[PDB]
Amino acid sequence: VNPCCYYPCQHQGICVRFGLDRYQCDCTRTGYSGPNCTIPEIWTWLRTTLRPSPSFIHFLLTHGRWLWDFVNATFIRDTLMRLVLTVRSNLIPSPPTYNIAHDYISWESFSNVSYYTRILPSVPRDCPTPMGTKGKKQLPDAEFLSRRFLLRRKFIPDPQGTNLMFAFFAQHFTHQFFKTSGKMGPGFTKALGHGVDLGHIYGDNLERQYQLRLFKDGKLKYQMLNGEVYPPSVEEAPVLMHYPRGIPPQSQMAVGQEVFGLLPGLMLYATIWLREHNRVCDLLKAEHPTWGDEQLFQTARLILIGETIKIVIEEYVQQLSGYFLQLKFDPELLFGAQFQYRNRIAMEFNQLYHWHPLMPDSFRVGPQDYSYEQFLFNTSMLVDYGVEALVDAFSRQPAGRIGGGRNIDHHILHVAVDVIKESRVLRLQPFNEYRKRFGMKPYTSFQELTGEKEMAAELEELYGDIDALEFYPGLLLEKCHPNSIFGESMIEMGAPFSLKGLLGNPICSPEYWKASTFGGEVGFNLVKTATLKKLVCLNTKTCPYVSFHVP
Amino acid sequence: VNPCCYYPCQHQGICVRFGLDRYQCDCTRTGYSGPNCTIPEIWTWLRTTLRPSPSFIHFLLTHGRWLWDFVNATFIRDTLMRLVLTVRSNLIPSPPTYNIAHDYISWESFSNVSYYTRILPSVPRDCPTPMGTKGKKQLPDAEFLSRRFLLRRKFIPDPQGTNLMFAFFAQHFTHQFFKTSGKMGPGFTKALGHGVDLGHIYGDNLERQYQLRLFKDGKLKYQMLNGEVYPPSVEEAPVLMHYPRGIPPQSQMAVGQEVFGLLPGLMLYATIWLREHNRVCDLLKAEHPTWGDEQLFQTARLILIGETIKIVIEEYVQQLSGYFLQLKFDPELLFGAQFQYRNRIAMEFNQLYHWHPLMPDSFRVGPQDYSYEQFLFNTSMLVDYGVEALVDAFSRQPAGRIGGGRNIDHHILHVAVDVIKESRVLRLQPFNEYRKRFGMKPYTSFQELTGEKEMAAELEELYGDIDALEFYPGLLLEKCHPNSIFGESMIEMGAPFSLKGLLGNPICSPEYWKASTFGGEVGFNLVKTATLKKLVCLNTKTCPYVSFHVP
Ligand code: HEM
Ligand code: HEM
Ligand SMILES: *[C@@H]1O[C@H](CO)[C@@H](O[C@@H]2O[C@H](CO)[C@@H](O)[C@H](O)[C@H]2NC(C)=O)[C@H](O)[C@H]1NC(C)=O
Ligand SMILES: *[C@@H]1O[C@H](CO)[C@@H](O[C@@H]2O[C@H](CO)[C@@H](O)[C@H](O)[C@H]2NC(C)=O)[C@H](O)[C@H]1NC(C)=O
Ligand SMILES: COc1ccc2c(c1)c(CC(=O)O)c(C)n2C(=O)c1ccc(I)cc1
Ligand SMILES: COc1ccc2c(c1)c(CC(=O)O)c(C)n2C(=O)c1ccc(I)cc1
Ligand SMILES: *[C@@H]1O[C@H](CO)[C@@H](O)[C@H](O)[C@H]1NC(C)=O
Ligand SMILES: *[C@@H]1O[C@H](CO)[C@@H](O)[C@H](O)[C@H]1NC(C)=O
Ligand SMILES: *[C@@H]1O[C@H](CO)[C@@H](O)[C@H](O)[C@H]1NC(C)=O
Ligand SMILES: *[C@@H]1O[C@H](CO)[C@@H](O)[C@H](O)[C@H]1NC(C)=O
Repeated sequence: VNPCCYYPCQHQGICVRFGLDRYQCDCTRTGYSGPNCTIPEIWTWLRTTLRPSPSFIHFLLTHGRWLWDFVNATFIRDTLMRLVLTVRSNLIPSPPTYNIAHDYISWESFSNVSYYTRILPSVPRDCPTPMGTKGKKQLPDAEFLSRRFLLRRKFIPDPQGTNLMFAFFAQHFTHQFFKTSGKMGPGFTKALGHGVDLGHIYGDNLERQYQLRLFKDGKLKYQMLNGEVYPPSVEEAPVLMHYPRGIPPQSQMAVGQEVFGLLPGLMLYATIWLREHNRVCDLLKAEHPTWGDEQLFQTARLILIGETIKIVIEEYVQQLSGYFLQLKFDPELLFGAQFQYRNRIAMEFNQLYHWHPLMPDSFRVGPQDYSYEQFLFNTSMLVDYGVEALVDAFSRQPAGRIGGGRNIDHHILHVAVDVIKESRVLRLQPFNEYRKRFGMKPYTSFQELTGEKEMAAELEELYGDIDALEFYPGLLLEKCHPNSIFGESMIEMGAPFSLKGLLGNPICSPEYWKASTFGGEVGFNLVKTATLKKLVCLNTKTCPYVSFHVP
Repeated sequence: VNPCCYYPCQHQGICVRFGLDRYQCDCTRTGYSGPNCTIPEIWTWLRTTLRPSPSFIHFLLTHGRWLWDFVNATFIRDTLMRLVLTVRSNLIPSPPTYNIAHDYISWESFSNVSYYTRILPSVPRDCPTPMGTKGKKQLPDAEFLSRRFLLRRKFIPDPQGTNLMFAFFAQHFTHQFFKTSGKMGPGFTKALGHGVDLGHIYGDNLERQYQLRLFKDGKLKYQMLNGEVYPPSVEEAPVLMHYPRGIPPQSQMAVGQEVFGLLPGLMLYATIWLREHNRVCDLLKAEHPTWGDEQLFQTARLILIGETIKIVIEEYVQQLSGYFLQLKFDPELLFGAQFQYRNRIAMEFNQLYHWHPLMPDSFRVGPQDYSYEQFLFNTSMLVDYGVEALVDAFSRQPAGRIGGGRNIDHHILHVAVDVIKESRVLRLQPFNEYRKRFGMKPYTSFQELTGEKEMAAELEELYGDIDALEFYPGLLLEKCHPNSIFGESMIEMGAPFSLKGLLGNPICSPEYWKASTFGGEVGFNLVKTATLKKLVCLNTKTCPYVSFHVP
C-alpha cells in the first residue's frame, strides 16, 4: 500500500516515494529531523511548548475592552498587527506548490494560472480508503449528511451582530477571486489574477473590460434610471451575463461578474462600486487635466483596489474576528519583513470560504418581507427601491451564524451537497490533517469537534473515524467559540489564506505603495481613508444606516 | 512643454504631471528630498560619497589572483557573492512597473504578461526633440550610424578568450526569454515565463510541449541518425518551425524554439539538452519505479532548470566578468535577504543583450572553413559532423569583442539597424539617463564615452548632444575596460537585469529549494554539481575540448 497514504511525514515534511515499497520524508527547513520529521530542534521545541492555544488567544482578543483601548492608542497596535501579518502568512506557501494535477512542485503548476493551488497534496488514488488509511471504504452520502447536519431547522442568527450588508459584501468580494471554470471542471478558475484585482467590477479579461468602458474620462459606462446611476444594459455594453432565458438584454445590467445578475444584494454592491469608480475619475481629471482615458481609468482602478483592500481589512476582518484590537491596514508594517508580494487562490480556500449559512429565511425590506422566490432573479427590486433603501435594509437584518450545524436554508442547501462532492473529486485530505497543517491539534473524537453527544454519535457511525472526517463538514460542524459566528479551524485556516491574500497584492509592495501610483496625495488618501460609510454615502442622495453590524 | 521632458526628478523619483504646466516628483523612499529628489539623507550621502567607482572595483576583481585564491577558499566567497546578489538586484524593480503602453504603475501592466516591462518610462510623445529636451529634432539615420560605427572592418577578437561555444550558448539561453511577438509589434513577447523556464527546450505552450513529448518515461521524443540521438523530425512531432520554404518536414528538426533551425550552433545545443533531459529521466525512473510520465517529465525539467541556472552562473557569468572571485550559485545566500522570487523581461534588457559582434567572419570546423552562406540554414552540418566535432570546433574558435565599435559582421549588420529603429519606436530614454538609473555618472562628452577623438567628433555632429546619445549605440560604442569584452554600462546595467533574472526563478525560493523538489538527493546533486563538461560529455561517445574559453 502506498506508504504515503499513512501521511507519514509530520510538520510539513514531504512524503516522496522510492522504490516499490519505500518512502522518504523531506523535512527540509521544517524545524524537525528524523524519518518522519518528528524530532524538533531546541528552538522549535520552545517555540511550540510555549504557544498558547488558539482558544486562549481568541479569549484575550475579545476581552478587556479597557485594556485594549489603551493598547489601540499606543504603538503596540502596529506592533501586534505586524506580527499577525507575518506569522499568519508563513502558513501559506509562495511561490505556490501543488494543484489538482500535480502533487509535487512543477514548472507547470507554478506557471499554469488556470489551476487553483492547494496546500496539501491529494489523498493518493491508490489508498485503501477515500481518506487514506482510516474510515470506511464508502463515504457518507453527501445529500444525507447535508440534510442531517446542515439543513437549517430553526434560524440561528449570528451572535456577533453580522447583517446582510456584510453577507452580501462577503459574496461580492469573494466572487472576484473564486470563479470555478465549469467548462474545465473543479480545480480550474477563470479568475486568473487570484486575488483582489477588482475583476468582478472591470471584467476577468480585456475584451470585457473594453465593453464595460466608457472610453471617456476614465469612466465606466452606465445608465440613468429614476435620475440615478446604474450599471449599463447588456444592450449598451454587449457583455456576457447569466440571466435566465426569457429576459431581454434591455433588462439585464452588464457588470463584469456574469453571475452578479441573480441577486439584488450583488447588483447593489456592483452599483456602489461603479458609482465610486466614476467619482474618482472626476477627482483625478480635475487634478490632471493632461491625462487621458487610460491613465484616468488605470489610476482609478488602483485607488479602488486600495479602497477595497482597506475596508476589507479594518471593517470586514474586524467584524469576523470579534476582536477589540484595531486592525490597521498599513502596507508598511511589512516593509522590514521577508514577504512575497504574490498570491494564488487555493482550492482549500474556495471551500473554507463557502459560508452559505449566512443567508436568512426571507429578505426584509421595510414592512415588506420578500421570499427567496421573490428575491433571486429580481431584475426590478434595485431600481425600484434604490441603493439607500436596500443598504438600510440589509444593514438592519441579521445574518445567521456560520458555524455550529443545521443552519443552511433549504433553498440553497444543494450548494453544500455539491461542495462535499467536489471535495471528493478534488480528493482533499481529511479535516484532521488540515488541523495539523495549520498548527492545531487534531480532534480525538467527534464529541470534541461538535461540543456535544447527539450529532457526534451519528457522525461517528457515519464516518467511522474522526481521522476520516472530511474538510467542509469538519469546518461547519465544529463548535463555535463563545458567542462567535464560527470557530477555531475556520479562523486558524481561514485567516492565513485570507490575509496573505490581501497584503500580498502588488500594490502593497514598497515598489507600488507611493503617492504617485495613485495620481498623487488625493488618490493616495482616498485609499488611506476608505470607509464603508464613505463608500456608500458619497455615492447616494441620502446616507442610510450603513454598517457590517446590525444596529 | 511637458515638464517631464526635462527629466526633472533625480534618483528614481517619479515625475507626475499636474495641471497644465506643473509637475511633481515622487521621491518616496529614494533617499532624497526636495522638488527634484536631490537633497540626500545623511546616510544616503555617506553611502554614495564612499562608493568606489565601477572602474575601481572591476580592477580589483580582475587582479591579485593570489589574494583571490585565498578569499575564494575562505567563507568570504559566499559573503561577497551574497552582497553581489542583493546589491545588484535592488537596481531592478519588483513587482514590475511600466510597459510599452503604460508609463505609470497599473494593474494591466502588472498582470498582462505579454508586455516586456521597462525600467524608465518612455520619452513623452510631446517633447521638443526625440530624446526629450536635447539633441536634434531628427535622429541619426540608423542605417548610416550602423555602417559608420558598427560595421566590422577588421575582426577584433574578444581579448578574454571567449569562443563560439559561449557565443552560441549565449544565443540559445537568451532566446528562451527574448521572443518578440512579430504579430503584436515591439514591446510584446511570446515568452510569457519571462525567464529561465527552459521553454526553448519544451515549448512556449502546452500544445507544443505535448507535441514534443514522448509520453513515455518522462522522455522527450527524438530520432536516431548515425546511431546518435537527435531532435525528432517535424513529421514525428508536427510542431511549427521556421525553416525556409522548400525544406520538407522530414528534414526539419522540431525543437521548441521555432527559430532554432537556422544555425547549427543553436541546433547543437538543442541536441545536448534533449539528450540530457532523457538521461535524467532514466536516473529518475530507476529511483522511483512508481512514478508516471508526468512526474518523471516535470521533475526532469526542474533538474534541467537547475542545471541551466548553475552553469549559466558559475561558468557563463564567470567568463564575462573576467573575475577571479569564484561565483557561487547558492540559492541559500539569499534566504536571509528580502528578495522577491519573481521576474519580468525588460525591453531595456532585450536590447542590452543584443551581442551580435560576437559572431566571427567564417565558421571553422577543422580544416574546413565555412561561410555564412554555408552555415546559416544548413540542415545537414550537425548530423554530418555530430555533437563532439562541433563542440570541439566552437570551443576552439575565438568570438569577437563585444564593446568598442566597428566589429559586427556585414552579414548580420541589418539586425543592429533594426535594433536602433525599434529603440525609437519604444521611445527609450537617452543613454545618459540609463547611466544614472544604474548608479553611474553620465558622460560629459563623446570623447569620454569612446576612448578617443575621431569617432567621438563625428558622433558629436550627428547627435548634437551627448545627452541625446541613444541607448544601444551608447552601449556598443563606449570604451572597453582594459582587456575586456565590453565595458561599464553593459556590465552595470547588464548584470542586474541578468542576476535578478536568475536568482529570482521560483526554484531558488526556500519553498522549492528542497531535495524533494528534484526527486531526492540524486536530482538535487545533478543540480548542485551541473557543469558544462558534464553536460556535453555525459551525452557524447567521446569527450572533446569543451569550454567557454578558447584553449
Ligand atoms: C442567495 C444566497 C446565495 C446563493 C443563492 C448562493 C449560491 C451559490 C452556488 C450556486 C454556488 C456554486 C456551486 C453549485 O451549486 O454548483 C455558490 C458558490 C459560491 N458561493 Fe454562494 N450563494 C449564496 C450566498 C453566498 C454568500 C453570502 C457567500 C459568501 C461569500 C457565498 C460564497 C460562495 C463561494 C465561495 C462560492 C464558490 C465560488 C466558485 O466556486 O467559483 N455565496 N454559491
Ligand atoms: C549567425 C549569427 C546570428 C544571427 C544570424 C542573428 C540574427 C538575429 C536577428 C535576425 C534578430 C532579430 C531582429 C531582426 O533583425 O528583425 C536577432 C535577435 C536576437 N539575437 Fe541574434 N543573431 C545571431 C547571433 C546572436 C547571438 C550570439 C546573440 C547573443 C545572445 C544574439 C542575440 C539576439 C537577441 C537578444 C535577439 C533579440 C530576440 C528577440 O527580439 O526576440 N543573436 N538575432
Ligand atoms: C493549463 O492547464 C490546463 C490543464 O492541463 C490546460 O488545459 C488542457 O490543455 C490540453 C492541451 O491544450 C487539452 O487537451 C485539455 O482539453 C485542456 N483543457 C482542460 C480543461 O484540461 C491548459 O491549456 C493550460 N493552460 C496554459 C495557458 O498552459
Ligand atoms: C495584453 O495586452 C495586449 C495589448 O493591450 C492585448 O492585445 C490587444 O487586445 C485588444 C483587445 O483584445 C485588441 O484590440 C488588440 O488587437 C490586441 N492585440 C494587440 C497586439 O494589441 C492582449 O489582449 C492582452 N492580453 C491579455 C491576456 O490581457
Ligand atoms: C484573529 O482573528 C481573525 C478572525 C478572522 C480573520 C482574521 C483573524 C484574519 C487575519 C487577522 O486579522 O488576524 C483574517 C484574514 N480573517 C478573516 O476575515 C477570515 C477570512 C476568511 C475566513 I473562511 C475566515 C476568516
Ligand atoms: C561583476 O562583473 C560582472 C560581469 C558580468 C555579469 C555580472 C557581473 C553579473 C552579476 C555578477 O555576478 O556580478 C551578471 C549577471 N553578468 C552577466 O553575465 C551579464 C549579463 C548580461 C549582460 I548584456 C552583461 C553581463
Ligand atoms: C514513521 O511513520 C510510520 C507511519 O506512521 C511509522 O510506522 C514509523 O514507526 C515512523 N517511524 C518513526 C521513527 O516514527
Ligand atoms: C421583484 O421585487 C419587487 C419589489 O421591488 C416585487 O414587487 C416584485 O414582485 C418582485 N418580482 C418577483 C418576480 O418576485
Ligand atoms: C528642478 O528641476 C528643474 C528642471 O531641471 C529646474 O528648473 C529646477 O530649478 C529644479 N529645482 C531645484 C530646486 O533643483
Ligand atoms: C552544409 O554543411 C556541409 C558540411 O557538413 C557542407 O558540405 C554543405 O555544403 C553545407 N550546405 C550548404 C548549402 O552550404
